Amino acid sequence: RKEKIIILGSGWGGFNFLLNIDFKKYDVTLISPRNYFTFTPLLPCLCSGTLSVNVCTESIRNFLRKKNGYCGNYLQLECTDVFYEDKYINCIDIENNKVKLFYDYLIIAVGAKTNTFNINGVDKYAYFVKDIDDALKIRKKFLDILEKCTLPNISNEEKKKMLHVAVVGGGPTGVEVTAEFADFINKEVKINYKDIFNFISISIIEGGNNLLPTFTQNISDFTKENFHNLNINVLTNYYVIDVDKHSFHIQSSLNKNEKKKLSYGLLIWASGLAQTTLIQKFLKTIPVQANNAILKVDEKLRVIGIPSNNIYAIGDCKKIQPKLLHEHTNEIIKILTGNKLTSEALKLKQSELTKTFPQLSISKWDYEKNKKGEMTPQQFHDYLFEIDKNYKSPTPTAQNAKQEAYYLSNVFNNFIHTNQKFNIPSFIEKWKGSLAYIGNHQVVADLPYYELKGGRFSSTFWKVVYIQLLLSWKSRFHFFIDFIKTKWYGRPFIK
Amino acid sequence: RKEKIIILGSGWGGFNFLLNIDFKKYDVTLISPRNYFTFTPLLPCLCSGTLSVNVCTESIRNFLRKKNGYCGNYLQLECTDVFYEDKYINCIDIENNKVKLFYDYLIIAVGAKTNTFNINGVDKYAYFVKDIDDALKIRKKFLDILEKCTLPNISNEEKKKMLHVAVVGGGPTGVEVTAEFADFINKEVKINYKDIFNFISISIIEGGNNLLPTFTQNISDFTKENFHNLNINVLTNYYVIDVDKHSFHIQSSLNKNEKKKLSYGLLIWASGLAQTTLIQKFLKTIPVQANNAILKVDEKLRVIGIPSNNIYAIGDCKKIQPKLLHEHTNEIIKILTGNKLTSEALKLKQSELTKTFPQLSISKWDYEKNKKGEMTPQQFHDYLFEIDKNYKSPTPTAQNAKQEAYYLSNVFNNFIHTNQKFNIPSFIEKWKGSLAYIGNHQVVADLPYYELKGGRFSSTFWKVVYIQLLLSWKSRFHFFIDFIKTKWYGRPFIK
Ligand SMILES: Cc1cc2nc3c(=O)[nH]c(=O)nc-3n(C[C@H](O)[C@H](O)[C@H](O)COP(=O)(O)OP(=O)(O)OC[C@H]3O[C@@H](n4cnc5c(N)ncnc54)[C@H](O)[C@@H]3O)c2cc1C
Ligand SMILES: Cc1cc2nc3c(=O)[nH]c(=O)nc-3n(C[C@H](O)[C@H](O)[C@H](O)COP(=O)(O)OP(=O)(O)OC[C@H]3O[C@@H](n4cnc5c(N)ncnc54)[C@H](O)[C@@H]3O)c2cc1C
Ligand SMILES: Cc1c(-c2ccc(Cc3ccc(OC(F)(F)F)cc3)cc2)[nH]c2cccc(F)c2c1=O
Ligand SMILES: Cc1c(-c2ccc(Cc3ccc(OC(F)(F)F)cc3)cc2)[nH]c2cccc(F)c2c1=O
Ligand SMILES: Cc1c(-c2ccc(Cc3ccc(OC(F)(F)F)cc3)cc2)[nH]c2cccc(F)c2c1=O
Ligand SMILES: Cc1c(-c2ccc(Cc3ccc(OC(F)(F)F)cc3)cc2)[nH]c2cccc(F)c2c1=O
Ligand SMILES: COCCOCCOCCOc1ccc(C(C)(C)CC(C)(C)C)cc1
Ligand SMILES: COCCOCCOCCOc1ccc(C(C)(C)CC(C)(C)C)cc1
Ligand SMILES: COCCOCCOCCOc1ccc(C(C)(C)CC(C)(C)C)cc1
Ligand SMILES: COCCOCCOCCOc1ccc(C(C)(C)CC(C)(C)C)cc1
Ligand SMILES: [Mg+2]
Ligand SMILES: [Mg+2]
Ligand SMILES: [Mg+2]
Ligand SMILES: [Mg+2]
Ligand SMILES: [Mg+2]
Ligand SMILES: [Mg+2]
Ligand SMILES: [Mg+2]
Ligand SMILES: [Mg+2]
Repeated sequence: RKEKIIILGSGWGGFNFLLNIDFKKYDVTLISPRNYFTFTPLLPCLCSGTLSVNVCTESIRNFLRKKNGYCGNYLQLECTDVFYEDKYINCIDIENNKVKLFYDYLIIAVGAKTNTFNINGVDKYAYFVKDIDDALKIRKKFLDILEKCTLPNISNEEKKKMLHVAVVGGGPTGVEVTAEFADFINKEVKINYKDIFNFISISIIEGGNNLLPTFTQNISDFTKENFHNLNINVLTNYYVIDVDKHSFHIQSSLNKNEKKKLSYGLLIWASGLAQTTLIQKFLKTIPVQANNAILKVDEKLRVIGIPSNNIYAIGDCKKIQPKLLHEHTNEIIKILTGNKLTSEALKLKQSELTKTFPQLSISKWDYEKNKKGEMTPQQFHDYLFEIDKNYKSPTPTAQNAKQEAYYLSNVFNNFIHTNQKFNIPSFIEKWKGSLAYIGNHQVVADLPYYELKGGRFSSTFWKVVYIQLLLSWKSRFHFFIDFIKTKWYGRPFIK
Repeated sequence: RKEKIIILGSGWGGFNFLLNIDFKKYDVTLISPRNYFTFTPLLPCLCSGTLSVNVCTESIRNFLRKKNGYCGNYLQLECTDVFYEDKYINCIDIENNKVKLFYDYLIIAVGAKTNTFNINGVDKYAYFVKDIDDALKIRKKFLDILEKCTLPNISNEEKKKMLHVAVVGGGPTGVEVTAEFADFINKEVKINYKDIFNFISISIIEGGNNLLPTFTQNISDFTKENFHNLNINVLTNYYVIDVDKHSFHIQSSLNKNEKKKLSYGLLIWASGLAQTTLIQKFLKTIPVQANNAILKVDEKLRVIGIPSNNIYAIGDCKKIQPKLLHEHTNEIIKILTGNKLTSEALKLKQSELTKTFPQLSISKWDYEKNKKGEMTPQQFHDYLFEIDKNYKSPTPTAQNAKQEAYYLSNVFNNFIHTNQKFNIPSFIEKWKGSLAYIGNHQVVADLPYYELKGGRFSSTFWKVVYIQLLLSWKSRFHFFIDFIKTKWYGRPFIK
């Protein structure tokens, strides 16, 4: 008669929650239509065949039996509805049979889905890069085109059109997918398809001026330079406005009147999140959240507007709306001991108060750039209000989904139904840095305190980092073997 | 201006011909809708996940550039018609575009296709085991059923029906597929799906009394016994007469009035060859062969009824009809040493005459069991006629397709258009033995001079043999890694 936790989703949030939740203390069931976890950062490597599926996945059932002897459960179902008042969910199986399941706690970790921005033709003609199947269909399509263009029944003009790969999105995924194809094209493809090599082209399309815009400006410049040197067409300051079967249209970001029509053989849509239908439907059943576009949780990751406080959400499907500083001005004033309401006084209690208000974190509020002398209570109120307003929810990353999962599973293991049940601290994420592979052995990294901008050892750095991020020795084994395989025998052409 | 050889098929015949044909001497194009070679003997290992696709395939384009600097070509096309008088073929691409190609020599190696014996429902409901895609669909279906039966919305009786795997055919493929699933079920499946393990069953269905009927009787008995000990249902002396969506019917071979209806979740059809449509159509355009069921070639592998003798066929798509001894009686009599026509006299010239008549081979004619005293010329004629009649074409195996490919490519390299062009010997195959994996570490082997019947080292023997039969170091690399992988981390569930 253990308390029942249902986890929705087998992704970065759901799977890492499963990995850490105590199966002895709780009865845990994970529910997802996907019976494996996907190591998403390595998906671009799958498009070119640099790494294989064994590196990029984990089967959920392999992690249901922990060392202590207590077990979790897994069900291959898609959740369609949540009924928070009666504490059950409705699911369907692959045959649309309905399943009803009761819970004591619900962890919503259903992620997000691809977003076409309703641009005509994108869903019909473009390839997304969101999961294992996506990457493999992309790889297979490219391989198919190479074989098709080796046939005698096609002209050089038609080849140039068919062998043009266009990647839409200048963020890390678009960049890495482009880099991986450029390497593949320049190495194995050049060797095995020498007669059509010269007709192959790649373009990357990005609305802003910078590839990798969330990295540093020096990294962006170096990335565009590396792409130029690789003869990739860098179409920064352009965005897609229409997609047809054999061509698409782009629009200048600098001149609204300038458009271009481009022929293509493979169109890859590397960008865009939208909310799952489950989340859209769930929102409308919570009065307080009825017209939200995204699920809001509080600073403890509890879904807002649930009287029972027994539904949580983590990862890409949620945004945090923390307890407001300015609704607790007087309490905070008393807490301040340096009696003189200054920003420095507040910062002096920031260790204690961040346990309640994550927006006070030095990672969330720049105290040095927002210093304030002595304030009246009303002015202090207004200041707290600015800190509230400034709070940024965790970015939609694997990094944050993983940290939230560990935080929350630890809360269930060591705080809930124990004498620390009222000492639960708020969630505050830690940025660990970002990495990107940008072609021809060059890796860039934007880390706390370091930037990496290519060089002979940058690819070594990437391997050292990722082998430690993999979640099993099996995957690490494959990670190592795949690089040996690729070095000695090259990328595979089997499709 | 080099002479053009077109090879049809990328299989055991076609690919091994490609591996050995001199690209300097000829202009070689291989044509096949499959741009990889399939190492068919390891396909059962793929069904259970014991080995991966990288062990079982070779990409054709990897072998087009030989060390000399001379190259072959490959085109992804399906051949639809041969026009032997005008020395060209018609092909289609994957989009049904027609391609016309001329040749100086044509090597037909298109193999065979699956045969349902027109039994109602097998093409609709059964899974075949002939190529990479077949094996993977079988694996995926089995994995899908396991997940479906873990759902709460299904009774135990429905589970027993759904988790029944039936394999039709008691030859090596059927036996090996059954053994691989039995191992998978008893190991990884038992561990990951403990709650439904007890509902899983496997049956193998075979018309004759023996599993592995082409092996020795001791091997057949040991195999049936090993299957019993693994609680596999061995349905020898039964054959399938009808297949429906959820059940099939079998018929006793020993009592025509006894039938049984059996429920099943996965039905695997491991047996049956039929001729390709291409061969069926080609036959009707050759007057002398117009009503044949299979393509006949002479002792030098030349298709019969082609005035230009420039079409050859090898592998499963052909049968050899050698030059008849009895149509050359007087010539043979003169060749014989002494004046007395005895079977021993014939056997004394058997080395020389076997270069012309493969049916005189000691591997084809038992001289000791057909000893003959002094014969009159007419009696000798009748004796020769018996040898002609006794000749058996090479069995449809990878071993024979490979040997035919090496024989014929060597004929092109070293006999055709050289001063040995009239010293071309007939094709005579060499039996090297057979191997089968029969479950729970047990390997059997029927070899010249040895039989292997399981034991601790039989699996080691299997590995030693197969790693030497693989056609590249890449595949051998994967062969070794896969066994390490499977030992340390188990077979994968990713699908
Ligand atoms: C190509 C690519 C590269 C990336 N690289 C990085 C990187 O380098 N660094 C980084 O920090 N982040 C990276 N990310 C981001 C990271 O993948 C996401 O932020 C992360 O997936 C979020 O985790 P999640 O658990 O919220 O969603 P997901 O990991 O997507 O998991 C969602 C799960 O919910 C399941 N699900 C969906 N609907 C339902 C339903 N109705 N009922 C039950 N289950 C359902 C899905 O099958 C899936 O298992 C990358 C993403 C992509 C696509
Ligand atoms: C599961 C399994 C296990 C086996 N195990 C063994 C074993 O242990 N030992 C053994 O000796 N034999 C074994 N065999 C038999 C062996 O696979 C066959 O005898 C062998 O494949 C015959 O070689 P082939 O070249 O004639 O045909 P295949 O190897 O089948 O090749 C035929 C090729 O022709 C291509 N093709 C088909 N139609 C056309 C067309 N119209 N135009 C152009 N190309 C075309 C096909 O795509 C294929 O590439 C096994 C077979 C199977 C199915
Ligand atoms: C091995 C291999 C494959 C692969 C595996 C299995 C198949 C199965 C398959 C399915 C259908 C087929 O019918 C048809 F002929 F139609 F394609 C053929 C094969 C195809 C490709 N992908 C990879 C993808 C990324 C990186 C990799 F390292 C690999 C890799 O190393
Ligand atoms: C090594 C290396 C490679 C790689 C693979 C193929 C090539 C092929 C290639 C590219 C450019 C070429 O023109 C030339 F070399 F002339 F510049 C020629 C071949 C180059 C690099 N990918 C990686 C991808 C991700 C993470 C990594 F750690 C690596 C990595 O460590
Ligand atoms: C790794 C791996 C796989 C495998 C590879 C790629 C996929 C790709 C895939 C395609 C579609 C998907 O969407 C869906 F989930 F819907 F199926 C998911 C994955 C699936 C399985 N087969 C194997 C088969 C035999 C032996 C093996 F060792 C493997 C193996 O080691
Ligand atoms: C080793 C080995 C195996 C193998 C794989 C899994 C098991 C799992 C297993 C099966 C039955 C079990 O209950 C019992 F032990 F009772 F039999 C327990 C585990 C057993 C053998 N297949 C092979 C397949 C082909 C070629 C080979 F060379 C091997 C081989 O060398
Ligand atoms: C785990 O979340 C998945 C997100 O993957 C993003 C890749 O970014 C990696 C940067 O984060 C780090 C930081 C430090 C490290 C350690 C300390 C483990 C490795 C080291 C020594 C290379 C810095 C690893 C990864
Ligand atoms: C069962 O748990 C597996 C998941 O482990 C999660 C934490 O892993 C962090 C450490 O991971 C590694 C990975 C590789 C290595 C090796 C041995 C390859 C050495 C290295 C990374 C220093 C080069 C060391 C530690
Ligand atoms: C030639 O490839 C055709 C496919 O054959 C697959 C079945 O193999 C059956 C075994 O026949 C052989 C072939 C070679 C060998 C060698 C000589 C390579 C192995 C050895 C040294 C262990 C006896 C043994 C048995
Ligand atoms: C480029 O060559 C690839 C094709 O090779 C065909 C001929 O191969 C026959 C010998 O093959 C092997 C395979 C493995 C080995 C090793 C080194 C693994 C030793 C072994 C088989 C004795 C265990 C030796 C010879
Ligand atoms: Mg998740
Ligand atoms: Mg995931
Ligand atoms: Mg998501
Ligand atoms: Mg989520
Ligand atoms: Mg062939
Ligand atoms: Mg083959
Ligand atoms: Mg065949
Ligand atoms: Mg053939």
